[PDB]
Amino acid sequence: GMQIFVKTLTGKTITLEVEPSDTIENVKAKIQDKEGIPPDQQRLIFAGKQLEDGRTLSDYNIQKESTLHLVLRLRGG
Repeated sequence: GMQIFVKTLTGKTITLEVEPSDTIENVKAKIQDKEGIPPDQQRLIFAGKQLEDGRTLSDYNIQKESTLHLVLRLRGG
């Protein structure tokens, strides 16, 4: 298997499934087709490095059971 885990700032943890040949650009389509939330105000960070659109799942050497941080977008300030 190849299950992954994502942690948020609200102390919430979610699990998702994907492939190593999957690209951050393609994986986005799946999220939009489910929620439709545009990654315009969302910033993904991992290992102190900001996930670039030119980065791939396997290219990041993300092993199984990996934990990624999820930032939130505040409105008003």
